[PDB]
Amino acid sequence: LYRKYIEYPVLQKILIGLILGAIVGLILGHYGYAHAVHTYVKPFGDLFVRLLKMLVMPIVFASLVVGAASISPARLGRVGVKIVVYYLLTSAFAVTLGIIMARLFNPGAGIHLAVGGQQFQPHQAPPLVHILLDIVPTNPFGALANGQVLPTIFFAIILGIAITYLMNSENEKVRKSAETLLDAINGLAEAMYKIVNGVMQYAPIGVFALIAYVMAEQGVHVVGELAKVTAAVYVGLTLQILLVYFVLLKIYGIDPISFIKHAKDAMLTAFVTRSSSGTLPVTMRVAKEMGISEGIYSFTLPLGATINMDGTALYQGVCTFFIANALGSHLTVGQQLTIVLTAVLASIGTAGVPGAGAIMLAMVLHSVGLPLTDPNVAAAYAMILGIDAILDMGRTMVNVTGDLTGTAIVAKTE
Repeated sequence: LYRKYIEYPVLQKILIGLILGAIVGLILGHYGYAHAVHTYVKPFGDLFVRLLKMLVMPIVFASLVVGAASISPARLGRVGVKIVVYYLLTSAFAVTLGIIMARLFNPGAGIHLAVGGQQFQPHQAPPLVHILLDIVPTNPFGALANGQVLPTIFFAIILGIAITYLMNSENEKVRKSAETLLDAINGLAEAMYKIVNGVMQYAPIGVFALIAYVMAEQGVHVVGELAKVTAAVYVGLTLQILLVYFVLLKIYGIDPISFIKHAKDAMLTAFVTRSSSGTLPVTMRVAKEMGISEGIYSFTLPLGATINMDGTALYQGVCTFFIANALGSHLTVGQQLTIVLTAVLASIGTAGVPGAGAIMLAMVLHSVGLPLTDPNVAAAYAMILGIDAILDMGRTMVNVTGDLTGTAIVAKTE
């Protein structure tokens, strides 16, 4: 009965769906019915993911415009600098943890692989100059038309600042025009939040299908060295959330366990969707219910979804460690690690692409000098691809958790 289903708490529904989907997907993958899953159960998950993508651009644009108009530029710049510093600190912690856990688990140590089979088109990290320029869109409508949250963020910020400057003008009609535009945008944002509530009510079905498909496809592949890689990555995410995020929340006076009861929706939606940008409407909704101001979270969360290096730090460290050992070259000489990190940071250019995990890894390996055309690199990269989605699940989870933690910290500071 529909009324009973809706009346049942969403959090309980989400957990039940996630667990049941995990179990069913694992069973079907073990018994070899993965194709049946990918054919009949997978589409339901994509519907939820597609709904979240649909809400991504409108909600981000409207909420950021409203928040920028609501707060002065001086506060917005301070918030941006603070959240950038927070992301740098958390990224340092995340790379430390990634190195530590990769060394602890020693994945792919001396396990030879067969050359041949699947071979991939190499990938190269976008040039830094191009990425910086793309922050300014040549066409704001085009940026809204096709993804590109980052230039949308810039246009939203400048439009909000212009609107708030206009509202302080001396021409009555100009004030009326600015107020009407801001009210229309605010109405759009609130409508997006209501649609987020509806999509969240639908989510239990979507989360179930997503996790079921992911499990059936790849959880059977989590065995041997790959199992070590997955364990290292997930232990890294847990240590991040427990040492960096929780300690930061406590040091800034935000209770973590109470913060989890709020971030649960964002964390699990990020987990299943495997895309921080895609799950943004839920994360922004969570920040709103947290009481965080519009001008702060509406800027930090969309920004973090593209520059949060916490998840990609652990993923890249652990995987690149696995690739090295798999090739047999235990040595990744010194500054080559710094090259990896710098190329990773430039990998924000692939934000929102479905293959976030593998693509970034391909770019990082190419930057190191291990292009995927190398047959030995091809086998290890294919191995990682065998569990890409499972790793990306947790990567997105930690990324969104860190985005919410930084947003909460900045909101408390301001």
